[PDB]
Formats: sequence, structure tokens, C-alpha cells
Amino acid sequence: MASMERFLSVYDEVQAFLLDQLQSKYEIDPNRARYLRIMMDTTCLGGKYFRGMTVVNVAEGFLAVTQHDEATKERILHDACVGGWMIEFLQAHYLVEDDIMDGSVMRRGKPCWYRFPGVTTQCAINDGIILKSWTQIMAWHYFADRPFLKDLLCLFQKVDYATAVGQMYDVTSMCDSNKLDPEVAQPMTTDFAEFTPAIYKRIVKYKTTFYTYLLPLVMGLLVSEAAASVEMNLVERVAHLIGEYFQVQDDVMDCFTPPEQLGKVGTDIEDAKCSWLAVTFLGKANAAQVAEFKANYGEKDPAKVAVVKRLYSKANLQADFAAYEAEVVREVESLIEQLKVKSPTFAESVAVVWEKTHKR
Amino acid sequence: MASMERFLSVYDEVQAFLLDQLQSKYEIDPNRARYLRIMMDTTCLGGKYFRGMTVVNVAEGFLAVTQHDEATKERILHDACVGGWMIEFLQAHYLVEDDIMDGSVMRRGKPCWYRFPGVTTQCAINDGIILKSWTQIMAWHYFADRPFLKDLLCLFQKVDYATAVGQMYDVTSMCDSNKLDPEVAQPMTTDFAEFTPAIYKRIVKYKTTFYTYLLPLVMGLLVSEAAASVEMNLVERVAHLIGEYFQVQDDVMDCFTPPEQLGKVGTDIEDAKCSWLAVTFLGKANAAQVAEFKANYGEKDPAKVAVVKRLYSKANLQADFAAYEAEVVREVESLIEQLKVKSPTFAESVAVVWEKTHKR
Ligand SMILES: Cc1ccc(CNC[C@@H](C)O)s1
Ligand SMILES: Cc1ccc(CNC[C@@H](C)O)s1
Ligand SMILES: [Zn+2]
Ligand SMILES: [Zn+2]
Ligand SMILES: [Zn+2]
Ligand SMILES: [Zn+2]
Repeated sequence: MASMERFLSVYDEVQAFLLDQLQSKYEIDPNRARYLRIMMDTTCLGGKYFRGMTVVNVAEGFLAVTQHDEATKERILHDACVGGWMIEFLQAHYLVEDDIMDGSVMRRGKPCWYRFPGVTTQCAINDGIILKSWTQIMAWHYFADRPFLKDLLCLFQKVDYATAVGQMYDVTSMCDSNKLDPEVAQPMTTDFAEFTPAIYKRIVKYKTTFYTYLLPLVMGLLVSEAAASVEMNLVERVAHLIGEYFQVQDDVMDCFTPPEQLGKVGTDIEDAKCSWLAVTFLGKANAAQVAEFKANYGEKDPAKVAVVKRLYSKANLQADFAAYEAEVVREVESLIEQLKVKSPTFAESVAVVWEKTHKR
Repeated sequence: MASMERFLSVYDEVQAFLLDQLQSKYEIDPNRARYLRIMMDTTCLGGKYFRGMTVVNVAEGFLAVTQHDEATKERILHDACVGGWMIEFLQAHYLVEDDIMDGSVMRRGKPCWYRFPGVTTQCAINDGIILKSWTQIMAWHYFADRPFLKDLLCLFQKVDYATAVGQMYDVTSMCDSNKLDPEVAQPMTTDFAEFTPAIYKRIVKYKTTFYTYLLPLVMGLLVSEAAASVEMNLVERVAHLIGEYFQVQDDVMDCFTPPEQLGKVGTDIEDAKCSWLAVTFLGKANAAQVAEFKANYGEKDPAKVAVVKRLYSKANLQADFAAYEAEVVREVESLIEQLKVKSPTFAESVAVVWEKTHKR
């Protein structure tokens, strides 16, 4: 069986399990079960399943080089699919809640969950909570007797928490740190002194890289009983590198990709986000450019946004991007080589993760 | 040391631990740490700590009848305090998110977290997520080598999930089940056919009783290594009984207690909640009363709310309440006696829980 058809089959299985348990142990009625079914499908399906499929791909890599009974190969692949779905559902949680927090309109060329007429924010906040609860129900059901249960749950929590911390770093990225105060409405930064590479890196490391690259890689290792074929500091380093690069691409596309390809109208400029474009622009701009950026950034006004866009196009950020890219290729290749000392197989999974990130 | 001063001390300890870890492992800066500190205090403190103190009280009960070294007594009490704080922080999560979902104004005579000028919904949704993540960080840190870790985490998740399911039952309680549909804006029920005792009970069982009574009781048992001194079906039954009663009182007070005592302007009528008052009113009203209730319920209009209030006062619901109360006293006393067969001590903790609920 091809990996994707197994992964998709296990979604159906896990969905049936969750909804069946809701009827048999949580007293749910049929119409509410249908609501939850439709919520699950709408929030968890329709992406590329990159994250969850990474778990599967890492596990398949080990299967190719490790002796096992056929029933064991099947069990490991089923565990990798279940684990994959945990990460997809964790993402679904965050996309639901983030869309509500940001007042987003679309995601993947469809309305954000909370905008559906029969959902509303009141229900959608809680739907998002359910989504993350369902990751725990899956783990406890399917991994109840597994030797990796503890490690897997402890890893999952730490990544979830890093993610929520990342979200705080992101939504507060345009405030002056010294002015953060629950008692006082937060003004946008006027100096942009906190739009640095190091600060951008911290946002991205926590908000994105832990759940998108570290967790799929390490969960694949866990469900394969293979954590000892790797130096975990190397896995973290490569994860953080690849994830930062992933984000840099997304930040570029938010500004320059037509809405039809990103599946939304990009608003990073209007939201005054600490994006790779803003940080890199400020790292090369002259005095006058800086002053024009400060008078136009973080404003809904289409004229001011167009001035910000024009500032970025004139500043030749494509050249900064190519240089960033080259350097990432260097460092990622280096880390892949270091990973080969202990696991060729694992190194090749990371290679595949890198090439799917780099090509797109 | 008195129980409450130990419990309060452990809050300070757990807070210091969480914030210190944020600086040492999550790269947090001082001002964001202060924001989180203030968030934690504002959301987790200022109630009666009934839930968390139950954990402590159950543990102290066992300490009085079980032989242990002094260092062991201390460790069990520290575990009970930490476990207590997990449940308080879980509540804090739900109160944050519920207040945002319901557009609430006040809670405990102070503004809801999301209303603070320097918070906003964008940050508050995520603050609420952090609050629940911090329950997991606490458990993994303080209970890492404990034999009850698995059981405690599995119980915690199931209660969290039941709670979120309860929330879905509550916010959808005024819709017709057969009309639930993410695609279609939900109309308020016109027939109120789903305002029954059984349906009310399901909302309350999930939304309230699992986290407020079942989890504190069973966590006390867990941290005491005492789950075998009880029949767990009896613990569940008594929990569900006491919790329903708790909710019935809150539903009565939402309508009739001055805002100064409940710490808010009650809105159950305007929100068209499936409250004990509405269900019990509909269980005794004549045709004309029913028709007047349907023309006035679930409307912001102060005149219509006052008509709903007047309908409840004329219907002598105090007498239905006294009868409900008597019957709960019967059943709770019965369950306490059944609990004595295996643990006098545990039975006496439940007695104390009952008397603190019943007296208030
Ligand atoms: C924690 C997260 C919030 C949003 C995420 C997905 N990244 C693309 C989005 C910003 O459009 S992950
Ligand atoms: C899951 C929960 C939502 C709200 C809760 C606290 N009960 C009083 C409130 C309704 O005013 S628990
Ligand atoms: Zn966001
Ligand atoms: Zn983006
Ligand atoms: Zn509510
Ligand atoms: Zn209430």
C-alpha cells in the first residue's frame, strides 16, 4: 500500500473511532456528531499533509533497513499514520484559533471555519479546543500499551507549548517590549528596533519549526523505536534551519504571490508583522527609505500598503533571498552529512524533507 | 502548616518554575514574562480554590490514616497542591475562552481577561491556550517519576475533553438539534422541546461536574495512591449528583442574585440558556405561560427579560427547588453511606465536599 492511501485510510478509521466513542461514552446525539464530523473534515483535510506524511516517511525509511514480522511493519505504519494525524489535528487547532485571533477571512481558498454561517466564533473557539483534545484521545487509545507512549506525549506537549509561546511572540512582534502591559492598550512600534534577524528567528523557531519540522521528525523516530540512531541536537538544529527557511518563503509569498496560489489575501503589511521582508528591508534601507517604511507600515489603507510593496521591490530583496537560500543550502547539507554518521536512513528522510521544502 | 497556606505557597513555587523555564529554555524576555505572570495571576487567582483545595483535602484525609515518613507526608501534600493547581489552571483556561466565546463583561467583579486594554481577544485566546499548556508542564515536571503519572494524565485528558464536549452541548442548547448545520446560521428554538431534565443534565454533567467534582476527588485519590480504597462507579455517581446540584444553584443565582454577589450581570435569559429555571418552568407551566415564555425568552430587551423573570417568580420555582434539594440530600447521603463500605475517610471527604456545596 502506498503511503498516502494508508494515511488517508487511517483518517477515516480515527474519525470513526472518535465519533463512535462520542456516541457510546459521551452521550452525543446524531446531529451534533455530524456537526463534529463536518468540523473535523473542514479543518483537518485539504492541505498537503506534509507534517503527518513526514512521520510516515521517516517510519518507512527505517522499515527498509530493520528486520520485522509483517504484522510489525503494519503496526509501525499504522502508528506513524496515527501520530501523523495527531500533528495534523494539532495544526488544525492552531489554524482555527489563529484565524479567529487574526480576524482572517480565508484559508486554502475557503472561508475560515469561524466564518461558516452555522459555526460563529462562539462555537469555533471551542471546536478548536476539541481538535487539540482529539490528539490526546487518539494517543491514549492507539498507543496505550506502546513503549514510546510517555516519550511521545511528553514531546507532543512540549511542542504544543512552544507553539503557543510562538504565537505570543508573533502577535506581540509589533509592540515595543518595554511597553507590554495588560493594563494599557498597545501602540504599534514607531522605531521598529525589534525587527531584527534574531528576533524574527525567535518568533519563527517557536511559532512554526517545532510543530512543522521537529515534531514530525522525532515522532517518526519514536514510533520506529529509533531515537538512538540519531543525535537529537542535530535533529533540532536541522529542524530549526529548515523551518526558518519555510517561514521565510511564506513571508515572501504573503506579499508577492497572487491570492489564488496562497489561498487568501495576504495582510502581513497591514498587520505590521515582523516578516522576513520587513527585517531584511530594514537591514539595508537608507534613512529616507526607513522613514517612508515607518509612515506606511501597519495601515489598512491600500495606498500605504502599495508604498510598502513598492519599497520592497525597489530594495532588491530577491538578492537578499538568494543569498539567504544559498547559505541555508550550505548549512542543511552540512547537517545532513553530520546525520549520516549515525543514520544514513534518517539523513535521507531529512534530505527528502529539505527537497520538498526547497522545491515548492 | 494549614492547607491553604501550603496551597498558596505552591502557587508561587509553580509560577516561579514556569516563568524561570520560559527564560531558560524558551528564550523569553523580561517584559513578556511579566505579561504572563500578570495573566496567570489575573486568571488563576481570586476565587475560593474549591477545586484545587479538594485535592489537598482528600489527600490530608488519607494522611490521617496511613503510615508514612514525614518526608512522604510532605511529598504527598506537595503533589496534591500541584495537582490542585492543575485543575485551577484548567478552569482558568475555560473561563478565559468561555468569556470570549460568550462576549462576557465581568467575572468575579472584575473585567474578563480579554477586555483588559493591553490584552484583546487576539492575545486572550492564546493566553487561554497557554493556561491549559501550563497544566501539562506542571504535571511532567513535578510528577515525572511518580507511579500515578500515567493514570493522572489519562484522567486529566478525559476530563478536559468531557469539558469541551460540555461546552458544545451548552452553546448549542438553544438550537434545534435537527437544524445543526455548519452551513446555515442557527435559529433559536421556537418549540423549546429540547429543554428537558435529561437534556439539561447532559449539558451540566459534561460542562461542569467532570472538572469541578470528579477530577478533584479522583486526583486526590491518585496522588495518595488510594484509588483501590474506592468503588470508582460510586465516585462518579456522587460527583455527577453533587455537580448537577451545584449548577442548579448557579442557574438560580444568575437570574435572582444581585450582580454584586455573583460578580456579574446575569444574562442566561437573554442568551436563551437551557437553565434549570427554564426547564423547571416549562415542566409546570400552563399553555398561556408557555406562550408568554416563548415570546419573551432569548431577547436582550430589558422588558422581555423582566417578563421572563416575572414568569419564574409567579411559577413558584422555589418550591420545585426545595423538592430538588431534598431529593439530592437523600441520594448524596445514600452514596456517602455506600462509600463507607470501602473508605470511611474518602466518604468523609465527599461529605465535606457536599456540605461546602450545600451551605453556600
Ligand atoms: C501557530 C500557527 C498559526 C498559523 C500557522 C500556519 N502558518 C500560516 C499562517 C500564518 O497563515 S501555525
Ligand atoms: C466550561 C466552563 C465554562 C464556564 C464555566 C464556569 N461556570 C460559571 C460560568 C458559566 O459563568 S466552566
Ligand atoms: Zn496569526
Ligand atoms: Zn504567513
Ligand atoms: Zn459559556
Ligand atoms: Zn451560570
